[PDB]
Amino acid sequence: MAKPIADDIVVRQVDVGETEQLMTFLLAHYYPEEPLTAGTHPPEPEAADKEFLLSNVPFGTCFVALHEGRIVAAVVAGPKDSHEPEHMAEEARKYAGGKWGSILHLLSAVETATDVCRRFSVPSCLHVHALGVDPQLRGRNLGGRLMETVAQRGRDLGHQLVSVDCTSVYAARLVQRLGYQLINTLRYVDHLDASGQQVIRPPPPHESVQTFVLHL
Ligand SMILES: CC(C)(COP(=O)(O)OP(=O)(O)OC[C@H]1O[C@@H](n2cnc3c(N)ncnc32)[C@H](O)[C@@H]1OP(=O)(O)O)[C@@H](O)C(=O)NCCC(=O)NCCS
Repeated sequence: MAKPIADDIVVRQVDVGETEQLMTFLLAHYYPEEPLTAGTHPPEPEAADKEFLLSNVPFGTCFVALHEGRIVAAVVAGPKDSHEPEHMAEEARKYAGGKWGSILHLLSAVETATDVCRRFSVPSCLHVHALGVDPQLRGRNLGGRLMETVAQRGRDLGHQLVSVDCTSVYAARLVQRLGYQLINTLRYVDHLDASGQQVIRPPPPHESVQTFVLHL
């Protein structure tokens, strides 16, 4: 139920009843800086974006770090299988024209390219959809501890693989030191929509989305 990872930080599982405080934290410290969100307009995520993240909570695969009764970091993960490339591609279509559509446009291209259940001959993968740390607590292994917690949850659940799309260079550096394997790089300047326009325009130093996997 509770994993002390410092003297004052506790890692807890998110319950289906406590999602508002998780979304408040994400809206403050995940979405404004996450490169796909920051690289598309308007700045704030669409309802369908926020609702998709929260739809992972029933899986028991979402975790927060608590300091003095408050969320200071969070990770949102959920399962996927070999249907995910077809599903994401049709979801990207459904929302084409808006912000969530643009985000899905990129993420679907990456999912199709990586296709990790077919790639590594595994029946399923635990995919990390969001990772955020309060800026005042960054550099203190909170991202790492949350990722390790997802990996252990993945092990209990029988998953043989964890995947994550590091849209941020800081997340790429984190999972590199956790020993993840880089399997795909897509530079944002290389990803166009059908009209030939760059879909995602995030601030430097975020130049690419780098997808990593960890074998469990
Ligand atoms: C990605 C993220 C969770 C990593 O934070 P973290 O786990 O605390 O990062 P690390 O422990 O690996 O810190 C390594 C160094 O990089 C810095 N660092 C981490 N994130 C940073 C960020 N957005 N911006 C600038 N520096 C950052 C740390 O302060 C630390 O530097 P220091 O040792 O001199 O103090 C965090 O950057 C974040 O929440 N970003 C906003 C949301 C986002 O982009 N999520 C993408 C998920 S793919």
